[PDB]
Amino acid sequence: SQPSTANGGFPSVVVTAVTATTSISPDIESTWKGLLAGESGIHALEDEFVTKWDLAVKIGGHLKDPVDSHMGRLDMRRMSYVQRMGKLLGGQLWESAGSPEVDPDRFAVVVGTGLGGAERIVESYDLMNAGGPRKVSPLAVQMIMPNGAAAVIGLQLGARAGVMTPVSAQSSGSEAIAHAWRQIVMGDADVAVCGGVEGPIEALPIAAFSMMRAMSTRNDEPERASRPFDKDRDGFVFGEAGALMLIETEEHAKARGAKPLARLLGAGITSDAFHMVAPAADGVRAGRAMTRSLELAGLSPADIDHVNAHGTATPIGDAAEANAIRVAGCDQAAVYAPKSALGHSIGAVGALESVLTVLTLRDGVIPPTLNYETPDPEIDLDVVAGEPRYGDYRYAVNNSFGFGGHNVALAFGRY
Amino acid sequence: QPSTANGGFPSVVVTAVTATTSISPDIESTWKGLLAGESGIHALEDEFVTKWDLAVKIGGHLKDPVDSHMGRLDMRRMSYVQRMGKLLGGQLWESAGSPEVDPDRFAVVVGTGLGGAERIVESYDLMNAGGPRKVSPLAVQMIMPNGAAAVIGLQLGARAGVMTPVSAQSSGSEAIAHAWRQIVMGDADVAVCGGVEGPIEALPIAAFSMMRAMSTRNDEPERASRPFDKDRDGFVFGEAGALMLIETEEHAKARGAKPLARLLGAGITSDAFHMVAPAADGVRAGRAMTRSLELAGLSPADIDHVNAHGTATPIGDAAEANAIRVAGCDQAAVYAPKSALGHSIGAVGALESVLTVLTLRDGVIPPTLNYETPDPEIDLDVVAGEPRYGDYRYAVNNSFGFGGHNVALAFGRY
Ligand SMILES: CCCCCCCCCCCCCCCC(=O)O[C@H](COC(=O)CCCCCCCC[C@H](C)CCCCCCCC)COP(=O)(O)O
Ligand SMILES: CCCCCCCCCCCCCCCC(=O)O[C@H](COC(=O)CCCCCCCC[C@H](C)CCCCCCCC)COP(=O)(O)O
Ligand SMILES: C=C/C(C)=C/[C@@]1(C)SC(=O)C(CCC)=C1O
Ligand SMILES: C=C/C(C)=C/[C@@]1(C)SC(=O)C(CCC)=C1O
Ligand SMILES: [K+]
Ligand SMILES: [K+]
Repeated sequence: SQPSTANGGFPSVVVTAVTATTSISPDIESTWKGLLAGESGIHALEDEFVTKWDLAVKIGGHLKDPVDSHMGRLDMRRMSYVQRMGKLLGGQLWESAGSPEVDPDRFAVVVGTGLGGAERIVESYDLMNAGGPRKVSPLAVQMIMPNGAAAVIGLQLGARAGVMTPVSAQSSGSEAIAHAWRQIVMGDADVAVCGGVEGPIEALPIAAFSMMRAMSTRNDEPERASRPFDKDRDGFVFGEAGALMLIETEEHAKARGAKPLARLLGAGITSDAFHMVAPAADGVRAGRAMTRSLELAGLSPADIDHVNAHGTATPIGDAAEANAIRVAGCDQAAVYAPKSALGHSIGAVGALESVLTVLTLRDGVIPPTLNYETPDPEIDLDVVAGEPRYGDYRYAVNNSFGFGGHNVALAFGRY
Repeated sequence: QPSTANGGFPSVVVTAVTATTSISPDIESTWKGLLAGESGIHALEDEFVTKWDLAVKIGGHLKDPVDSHMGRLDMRRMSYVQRMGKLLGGQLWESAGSPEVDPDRFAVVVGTGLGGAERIVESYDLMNAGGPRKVSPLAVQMIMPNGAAAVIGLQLGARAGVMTPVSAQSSGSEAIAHAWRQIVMGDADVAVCGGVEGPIEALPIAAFSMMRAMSTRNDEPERASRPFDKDRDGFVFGEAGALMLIETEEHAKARGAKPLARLLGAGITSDAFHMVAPAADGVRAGRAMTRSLELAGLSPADIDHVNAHGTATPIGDAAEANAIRVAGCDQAAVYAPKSALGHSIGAVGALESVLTVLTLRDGVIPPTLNYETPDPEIDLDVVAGEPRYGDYRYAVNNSFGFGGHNVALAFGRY
């Protein structure tokens, strides 16, 4: 008999605080109310760079409340953007958790990102080409390295039981929460800050993904552009975000008087070995990530009330994920695709969506998937649409997938 | 509580290794060269050195450049770390006898410091010159830092997870740690793991040397890298990449693979001290070593050998000596391979894990080069002068990284 959360072979792990910054709001509770009210964070892009380059994509969700409005003079000169976002969210989360005094030697941080401080690579490159090697900042390395945001949070909050950065492109944010769960259940930590951060919409990221022919170009109706699972979808839309949650053993939470929002029960990680940038059509390995999360949780597929889909609104992505949900035996779950409203934040998105999964369990409600108007027969899923779907949801799986063939599924439960 | 010794974790063995280094593309020749006291560190002849008059004019390029093995298409459609990952993954698999494994039980975990960053700057220049439609359609998949691990997973058919842990100079060891976790948690029976890294270039040298941590002993390049020596003056770049194949002992026995060593346990901690200096007290670094022992089921008295991260910076080696004391491992024989091979950043912990395996397999530790004046603050048994033979049974490989990351791996003789 394998250990599971249900059989007590793993310790119970609970989510005790959440924080996120999104295109709708810097306040996760206001993001959540806005989603439930059918709001979209997607807008016409007004940036100069759009007109400068005449970009084919002219839509996206910038953060409602820009990170750098909270940054001091020295932060702007000593950290890359994902580090600044990490420091902002790290401090917000800790305050939301009641600023607890925890044992630093039992406290881990696991934060994913898609790339790291890449703007400082191009900065350094230009500085050196113009003025030679002594023009490169002595801080360049530490601003650039992709583990930089996780390290800044570890330093800020004092985590001494490991600081890790898993990178798996668009599944990085969920993968980080999986590895944090593992670190606790293996006995390496009792409490962990985890999730994901990502850079803002800029011209070069738009250019590179646009050349994969991946992106929606419904520029005339920005809030209608992102249409996961809909027959008429035409690709993904960027929406900025960063998100963190605090997880800890149930015993640890109870000893300090924390009130859990949900339980994090198990995590599955698999890979397709199919193609570098398309998911396997059959959804079999993706489905097996979901199944592995259920095995570690001790659940059956019939237990799962809700799936928070990766749902990017590409034609081949959504079709693969529908197959994966069928493989896992989860296709009678109520499905939400939050990128319909919040867009795609790449290395942060799995973390944001994990936070939304937690709030669905806490509050008994799934927001409507925006723009879901014409069901697609290849996609026979129960996609929540039109108005929120209320229920006493007991268990839910959050899915995230990434270029490279990475599949991550996280199983959460109502507390 | 489970340990390897108590049977609570399955037994995991190392069954193949590959590496490319500044001494040789052939790990067995690297090893022979190390034992004979060879250095891979040379004067750098690159035009970029004189173009920028770099303060640092030494390092070790790969003896056999990755791209001498690469087709025209790969040169345009993979980043350098992807090309290195493809070359090494193919070599490792052939060395392992090209086994037919269950893909759904096979994982890949490969760390790197940065990823396909030359494609970032190239995409930036191409767009600045010609607009957004000049950026390659393959740019994202070449740039993404999971790119090398993903290339190897697709090449070899791994469907039980492809992971890229990033922890700067400890990434290559951290990859092997997480591969070990993936197998003992039951998610895989076999894994390819290790680390790749880019080559020495002008901008990397400028960025590290502006931190003031690099040796500039340009007069005597083979003498420059002096871990634990009293006169050390900073680290030296030495290119590498390394992968190993690990699998359950049951899996290896079933296919007739002869183990090279056992991978017994892994410890990961962090300092929360400074972004680019290790904690002077060595406490959390020593606890990484202690955790690898706890998971192995070993005590510090059992350890014969420590393969030190040993970068040759003044404050780095002092902190590590403290760490080895905190862990109770300071009676062990110490080797600092960066003395001969220099520092390969994201790859280096993987390379040094392969060297730890070979020490255990062959009963010998190479001499730490350039170790001439003991430093009283260090007070370690640094193997030097000639290789040291012995019946080594248990060894710890240490790796640390910017951000305060500490990774220790506990290996045993098979
Ligand atoms: C939801 C969006 C997600 C996008 C994800 C992309 C991930 C990349 C990380 C984003 C980059 C951070 C930028 C933050 C600072 C900032 O904004 O810099 C502006 C001006 O522009 C720049 O410096 C642009 C510099 C670009 C840096 C290189 C980016 C390369 C992108 C690749 C070519 C394509 C994407 C690779 C993704 C790989 C991983 C995921 C699969 C300062 O403005 P000012 O204050 O000077 O007026
Ligand atoms: C042991 C060394 C370790 C170094 C580690 C540094 C990280 C390496 C990053 C990958 C480097 C890949 C380079 C391969 C391409 C190549 O070689 O192309 C040259 C031409 O130059 C270039 O393109 C240089 C391109 C610059 C790339 C950006 C590098 C940014 C470096 C950062 C500012 C500093 C390092 C940050 C490290 C953070 C992570 C670890 C803490 C031949 O051109 P040709 O023969 O075709 O004419
Ligand atoms: C191996 C490839 C995969 C999983 C591709 C996916 C489904 S992941 C992702 O977020 C998107 C939209 C583009 C950012 C894909 O096209
Ligand atoms: C937190 C900082 C740490 C651990 C710094 C170390 C000791 S790790 C490393 O390889 C080097 C040499 C620079 C490549 C350090 O200076
Ligand atoms: K999701
Ligand atoms: K080492």
